[PDB]
Amino acid sequence: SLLPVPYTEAASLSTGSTVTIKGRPLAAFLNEPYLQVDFHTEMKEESDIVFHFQVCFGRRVVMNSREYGAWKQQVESKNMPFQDGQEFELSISVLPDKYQVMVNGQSSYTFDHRIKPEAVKMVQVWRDISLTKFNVSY
Amino acid sequence: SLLPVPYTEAASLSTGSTVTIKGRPLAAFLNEPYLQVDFHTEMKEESDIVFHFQVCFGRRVVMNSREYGAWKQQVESKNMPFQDGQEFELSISVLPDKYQVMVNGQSSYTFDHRIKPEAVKMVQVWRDISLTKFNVSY
Repeated sequence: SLLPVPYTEAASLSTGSTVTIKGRPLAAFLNEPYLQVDFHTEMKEESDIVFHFQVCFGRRVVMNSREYGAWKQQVESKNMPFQDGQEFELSISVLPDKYQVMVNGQSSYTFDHRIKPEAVKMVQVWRDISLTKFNVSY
Repeated sequence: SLLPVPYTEAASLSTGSTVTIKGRPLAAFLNEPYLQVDFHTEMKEESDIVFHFQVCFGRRVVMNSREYGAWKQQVESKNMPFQDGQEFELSISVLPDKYQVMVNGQSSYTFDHRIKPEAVKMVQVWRDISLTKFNVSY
């Protein structure tokens, strides 16, 4: 649909920032489409990742950071508020100590800061979704 | 210290969830500082409270719910594992039938569910403490 995917936007984040995404999986959950949101330290896609958020729709969510090119300690959640076949609204809020991920208005995942959010210069949203909205507060 | 107080975080809870808090009273126990933790049904602070936990340090703990704006049956405990002048670690675990409150690793209070924990959308931690950690499992 509307926005290009992979979607890449320059961004600056601090406590009180919110990243809001509206989109739809490109396949039924039976086919395990993915969604990924990465907060990068530079505009280059190979740059380090302060917060990596990867949904396997209907299955699991994994979160991590990529530091000096290496994946760090993976965290996994089986919480799956996303609904098969439906548009979703995803909000990622920068709190003092963590990111909070809201899905369709419900707190669903958190991830403690491993690197200050001020290190972020770019956000990438990609994999098996269409995207109609991407917004960062300033 | 670290986190803002009053502290408000969106939250979702179910059986197996744990809310962990680390903090310190702002006054000696002789001055009866308070600590309060409220599990709310909405983000608004005037919303109903599924679980209200109020410590008068050195004195007593009261627990209650607030339903349709009205306080219900208050429960009181004189158990006081909190130590004068010291940092505390408070864990609130959602069990099938009740909340279990651990203080510094010891089971200290329980409160039977009056409303399903799935009704919770927000947690507020406030009154006479400083806060260095707040975490919800997902």
